[PDB]
Amino acid sequence: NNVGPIIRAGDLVEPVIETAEIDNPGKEITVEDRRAYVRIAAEGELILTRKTLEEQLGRPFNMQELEINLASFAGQIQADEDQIRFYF
Repeated sequence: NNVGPIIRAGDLVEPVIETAEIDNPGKEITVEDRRAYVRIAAEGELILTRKTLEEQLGRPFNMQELEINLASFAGQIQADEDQIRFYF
């Protein structure tokens, strides 16, 4: 039921956690830090938008950069230039 990105450890992780919080109002976010990588999860669906991620980074951002840094993920994906949606 839990879905979301598994990201390689590094400087992108914290703005993605923040994005998961901002872009999924009213949902519990779980973060499992496995050191080399981090799983971020919500129940049912997890959305990360380009606009919010770009704001949390403080510099220009395109969804391609997040996608290349996904080591893995849970759920199904719908994605475009504006957001990615992980969903059951």
